[PDB]
Amino acid sequence: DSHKIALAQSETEMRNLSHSLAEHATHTFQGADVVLDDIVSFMKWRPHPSPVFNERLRALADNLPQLSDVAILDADGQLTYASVKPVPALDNSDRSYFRYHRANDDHTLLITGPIQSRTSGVWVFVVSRRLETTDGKFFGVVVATIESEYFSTFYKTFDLGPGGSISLLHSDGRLLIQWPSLQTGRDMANMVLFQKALPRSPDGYYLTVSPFDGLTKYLAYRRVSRYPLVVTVARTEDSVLSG
Repeated sequence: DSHKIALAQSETEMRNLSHSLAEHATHTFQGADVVLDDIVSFMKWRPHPSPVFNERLRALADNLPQLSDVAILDADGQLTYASVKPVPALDNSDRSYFRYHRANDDHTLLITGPIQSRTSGVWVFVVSRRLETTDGKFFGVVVATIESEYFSTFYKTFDLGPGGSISLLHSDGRLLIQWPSLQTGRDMANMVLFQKALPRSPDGYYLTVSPFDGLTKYLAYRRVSRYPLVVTVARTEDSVLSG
């Protein structure tokens, strides 16, 4: 079959494409990790900068295309600095990421979402790091909002036919972004991807039904190296229809 050779190369392109998408995720989060880390350090020996720092944060944010904004919370969960202004110095100690860093001494970029951003009102995912004093006791929290448009914009650069689709998901089924629908936040754990494929392995290729448009397509997926994320690429196969 001609149709067989062509399906095999298509599977090959999909499997590579998933590999590229996974790295892009890795590199993008890494980028962000590095920046939050500059901040862990500043805070460490500057543990009370002046209102100038808000400008520094605003500069920093406008320079990371993947982070919409950045903020600091002190050791009581109170927002002390931000790239936004005015600066909403509210109490956010209820927030899970805050609770998590206060309880655990570790350096993981934490990914949390979806939540309704206390700086912009938009439903977003967010990334965060524990602040520490030179003694390394808890000192609060840098959090930054993941700019989801950064991913969808990259995702649309790919020629996938009508029906083409890319998603970025959390290892646990939470959807961070999906192209072209633009959905985000929803819980996709019932997908086959999470019920059977990921438990069996960490990619990667099979036939399935899109939950976004109901179409049948081949899907390739791959765990994102170094963060609990998964990427998926899908395309309708092609036929006829109708009747």
